[PDB]
Amino acid sequence: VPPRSKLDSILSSGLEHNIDHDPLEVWDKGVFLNELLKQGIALSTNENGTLDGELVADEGLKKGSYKGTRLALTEIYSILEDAAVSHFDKRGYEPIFPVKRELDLKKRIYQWSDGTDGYPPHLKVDSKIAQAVSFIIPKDIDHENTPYKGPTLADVEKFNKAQFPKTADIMKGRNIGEYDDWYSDARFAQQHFSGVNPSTIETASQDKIKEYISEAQKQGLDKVKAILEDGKDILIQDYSYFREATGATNEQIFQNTVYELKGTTPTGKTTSRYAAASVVIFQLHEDGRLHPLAITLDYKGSLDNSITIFNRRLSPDDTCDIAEKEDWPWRYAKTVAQTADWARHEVATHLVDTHMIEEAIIVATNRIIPEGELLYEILSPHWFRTLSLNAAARKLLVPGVIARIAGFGPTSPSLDFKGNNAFKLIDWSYKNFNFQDKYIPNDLKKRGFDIKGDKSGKYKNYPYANDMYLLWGIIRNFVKTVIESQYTSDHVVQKDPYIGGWCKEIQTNGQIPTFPTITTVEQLIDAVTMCIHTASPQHTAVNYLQDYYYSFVPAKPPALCTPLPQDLSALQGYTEKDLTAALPIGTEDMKWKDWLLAAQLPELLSYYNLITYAKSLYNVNKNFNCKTIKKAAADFYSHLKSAGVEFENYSKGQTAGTVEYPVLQP
Amino acid sequence: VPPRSKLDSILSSGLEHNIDHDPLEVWDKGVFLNELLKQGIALSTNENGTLDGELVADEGLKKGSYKGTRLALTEIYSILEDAAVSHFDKRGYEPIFPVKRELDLKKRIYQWSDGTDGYPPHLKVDSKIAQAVSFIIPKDIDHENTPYKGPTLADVEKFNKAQFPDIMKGRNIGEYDDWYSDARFAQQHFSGVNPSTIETASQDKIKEYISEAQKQGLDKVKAILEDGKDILIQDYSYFREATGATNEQIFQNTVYELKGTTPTGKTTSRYAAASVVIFQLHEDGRLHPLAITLDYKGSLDNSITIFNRRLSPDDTCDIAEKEDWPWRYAKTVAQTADWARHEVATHLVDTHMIEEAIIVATNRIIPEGELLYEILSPHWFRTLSLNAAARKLLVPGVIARIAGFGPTSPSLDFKGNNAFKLIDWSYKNFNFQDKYIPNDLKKRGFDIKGDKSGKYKNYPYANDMYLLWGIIRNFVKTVIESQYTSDHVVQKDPYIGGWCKEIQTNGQIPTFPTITTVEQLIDAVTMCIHTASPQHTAVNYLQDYYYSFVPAKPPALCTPLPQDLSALQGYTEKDLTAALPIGTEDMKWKDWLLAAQLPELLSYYNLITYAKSLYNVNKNRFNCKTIKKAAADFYSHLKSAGVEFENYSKGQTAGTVEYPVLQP
Ligand SMILES: [Fe+2]
Ligand SMILES: [Fe+2]
Repeated sequence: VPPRSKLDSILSSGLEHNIDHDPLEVWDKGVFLNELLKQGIALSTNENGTLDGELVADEGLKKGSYKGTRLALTEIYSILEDAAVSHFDKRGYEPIFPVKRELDLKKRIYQWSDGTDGYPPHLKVDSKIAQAVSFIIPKDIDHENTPYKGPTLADVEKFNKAQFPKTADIMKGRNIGEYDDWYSDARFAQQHFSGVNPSTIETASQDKIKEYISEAQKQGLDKVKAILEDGKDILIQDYSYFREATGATNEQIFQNTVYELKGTTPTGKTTSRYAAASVVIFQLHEDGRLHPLAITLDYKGSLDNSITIFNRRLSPDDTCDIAEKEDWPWRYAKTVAQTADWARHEVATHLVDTHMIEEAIIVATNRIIPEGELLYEILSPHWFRTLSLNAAARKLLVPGVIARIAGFGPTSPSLDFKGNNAFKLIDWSYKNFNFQDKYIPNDLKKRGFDIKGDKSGKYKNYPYANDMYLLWGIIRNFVKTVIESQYTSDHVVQKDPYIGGWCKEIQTNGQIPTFPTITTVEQLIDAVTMCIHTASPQHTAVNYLQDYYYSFVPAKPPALCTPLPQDLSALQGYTEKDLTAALPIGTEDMKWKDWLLAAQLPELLSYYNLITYAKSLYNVNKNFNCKTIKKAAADFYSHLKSAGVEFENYSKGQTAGTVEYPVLQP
Repeated sequence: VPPRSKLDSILSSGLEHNIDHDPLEVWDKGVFLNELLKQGIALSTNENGTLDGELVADEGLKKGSYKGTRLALTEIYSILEDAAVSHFDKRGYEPIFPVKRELDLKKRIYQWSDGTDGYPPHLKVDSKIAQAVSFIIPKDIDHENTPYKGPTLADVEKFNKAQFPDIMKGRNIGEYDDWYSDARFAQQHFSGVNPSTIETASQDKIKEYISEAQKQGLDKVKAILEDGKDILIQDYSYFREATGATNEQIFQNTVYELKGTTPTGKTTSRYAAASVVIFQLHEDGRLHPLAITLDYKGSLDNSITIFNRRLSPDDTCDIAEKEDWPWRYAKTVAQTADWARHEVATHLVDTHMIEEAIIVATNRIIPEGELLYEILSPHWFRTLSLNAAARKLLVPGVIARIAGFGPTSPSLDFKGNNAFKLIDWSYKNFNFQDKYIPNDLKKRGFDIKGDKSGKYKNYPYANDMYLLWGIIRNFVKTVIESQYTSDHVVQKDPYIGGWCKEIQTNGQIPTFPTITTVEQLIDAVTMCIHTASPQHTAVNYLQDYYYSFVPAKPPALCTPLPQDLSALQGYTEKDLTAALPIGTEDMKWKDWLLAAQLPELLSYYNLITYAKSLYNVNKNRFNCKTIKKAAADFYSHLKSAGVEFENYSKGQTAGTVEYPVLQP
């Protein structure tokens, strides 16, 4: 059977393989650049070939697929980050090829933004893009075989499960929908210990516990009152600050009216979205199961002014005639407290507390500390291509996406970047960051977690805490060794020319007054440790599981699609139809779009580990004191790997069925 | 045991894990940017902060490790390609974010180089770097537990095998104990990195060899050649003509060692030959070598020629293949020949540089909208920026270095350097139409269409490409017709005439067709894809496997050719090992590093994904639906052909190494 035939019998015959059975996983960048040109999603230019400032196409795309558009955003956003990298190379903000530059020059390159943009103090950069990403998202899409179709929970649950691959990176493949009881008190609350935002829960202030005891009396629950009065390890996740941050009064309601645009000027058609300044009360039991006791939907100064609901179950083992799955008021209350934990996570805990706090310290360090010095050499490796990425996020993620799907507004789009709430929240979260308080060891004390001395194993279900305590120590231990090699006494630090003006540059221009004025060896070691902790394990801790928790929207949605129930009465009268009405499920209210973005957001952000750092730092110092450095590395390398085992134990050590925390694994 | 203890019991206790047991596989880019700065391998700048044109450090690195330096080159070269990409973005040669630009503008951006650089016609770009890569390569390295230490074949063979853990990717030809064997040497001309240049032997040569065979006194070999049943040839004799060297000269490269800039006076010498090989393809399909002319100087009267003791795959001799040191040497020489021809002509010119020209022509001539531009430009993603980093480094910094052409390394005069003269010659004697697969196979003398004898069973490149070429042409056919239904349309098409012209003139590819027919367009467009993907892949995918075990395919000799035939036959293992880059002396450690490094540099994007992608954009409300079909058939045709490829891999005679190269 010669090649002559072999070719013909393949051309002649009907297709043996159906292209539709094989789903498109990643783009031919060349094909996709043709399509962005074909569709006029490109920069327009004059005769002389200089930029207009407008795009080629006047209007966006008409029809598309969820599947297809999800991919098209992933890609356009990658291309945008490539652009950002190539730019910061040209502007020399982050040069690709190395270049020696004297401090005196780097002050003229690394210059602060002025707040014009509506963001905190970040590197200056020498809306128009946000247009292009809208143009990618069609007017309307084919709703058949999408993950939001429903129109009921069971329907989207069935779809969600179907998308998982056949027989930590395996975890990556799926989401929380894998668990049938994702909605459960147990799994809802464990998200506050081992989720994407496990660092903001704290012990409940007497002042609040009083408020709730007082509210519990009024609703008539002697059981709940007794528990709170006893007050055995009552915890809190308090989003009440949202109002204070946005400057909204107790009589206002968080809302975002989404104006639909035909190219530039709106159609007059609008969608509305609602977020609440929720509050949650938990109890941590002797066995270590964290359990929710109360949710204030939206907190407006007091619980007299607020809609508050208490759990029917007062214990992990407590049983009620109504099953968790059918308790629609509670399930709603929990869905609200997830829209709260979405904003706090995505805005404060990720974007500010790791990315923007960082960018400031980087600018300070680049302006103040010369490329030679020890500090610069142990820090700058952890800041590889951070500035260029942070930019693509300023010019897109917040305005184009976080501002869109979130229930803050007051309007989408908003020309006024100031006066927009999201930005006011970014601004507030930035100012009320506390550099020294988010040193792990302090963090755990302030919030009320005896991780040091507890042998009771009530913290068995809090692996973030147990992992970070351990890991923080190992990083501090590495930092300690290295810093001493030059800073043997508090004098050396005090006479060091750069450290004084460095601590200053940050506290002033960086607007991080909580950053220490370092004099001691201890103070330097902590600050340097924090910077790495922030640049790696923390970013990782609050970014690695982002898809898993957020991609199944009904488990953690970004904002509500129905105004809050007007009072408690209403709330208790809620049914499945009320809960589904609040979610972005079905065709109406342009809910298809929110689902796409809300689920897309992780993939945008999920786009460089410690072991490789150590290995690399060792393999250069094999030739301050470079040998002491080398040791630091080869111990650090070991300490991590040995701690890596201890991490996987805390993951197993959680009570029956409690999902893994595999996040800080080498 | 609380976390308090768990931390203590890790700090307190002796380290459970020794960092030295875990070798460094990949760099923290941040650490490595600090080290390149620390070591002054960086661009220097004045008070005013503009570039000098010199680097910070005056001198290079003192000591390093083969392992460590191999990695440090891999990385610095990656950083260099990133730089090139970011630059072509700034200069808008290849913009990262899309931008509509009118043809009239693209003529002002996409402009031809002038030959100053010593290279053929390529995009203009708005030594200094080659300095930085030298600075990475130390003065001398620790020779202990390196793959060149030896000091004998068995020694480096034992090391080579030890390093083995996409599975194929893990290892190299050393996996086979009889890598040196007639069988495996010759199969490299059918299923190696250069399987497209072997051809049927001209009567004029077969006469020459019959004549030489008579003189040496081998009635056996004479009878075989006179009978002349499927005699093939791999003829490198053109090297002299290309470099313009006379039959009285010897190819040599005197490598001057530098202390930063000005040389130390210390030199190494390297020698290449314009070899010729004669094979016979047997009924069963085993290709078998019969003769090697070490270096061909006008005739075999002037040249050292050697005939194989074995006149057949099954033929046996009292001396084993493994101990036949003259033959093994002769074969090692004919590999230095196939190294130059491969790395220079078959890869760098025939795929990368021919391409760059057509890209420039297409960008200058055809507007971004047009059908041609849309089906072509996807196959040229980030090609121009990469091609640049190669001009500014691979040739001068590496190919020119390890190759035995010179005449000097480094050479200020880019012209007058032989490598460049060979690039130049290979470029001019390319034939766009003749390297259409179907023609290629006919000219060279391969009835792949009609042969049912299965003598071509051991030539999977041929059988795979014939099949694949057809499937690509079939896809191209469908798409082109959707706009070009008749030869008229093509003839009146404004751009095609001036496009074919732009190439034949400015691109210096006169062999590129003046297209009038539908057939002519379809072939040209097919060739461009064939060249941009399966061909580049065919002659680049196995580069590590064949080249990384240097004694199997070394880039140049480290001993002058034996003076005459007498000498050659008097060769022993010690002569063969003397020619290779093994041991400490003659700075042979360095050649091994680069020669083995070269693949990994070029190793830095398949058809299925193309099809899938082209389908998933043309699924919406020329004709886009006909396009979409073309895609969803092409998608299938590939996958179905993908099976047929793996059959030809199995279909090779016992033990003949796989050809897995065109696998989706
Ligand atoms: Fe991030
Ligand atoms: Fe290549």
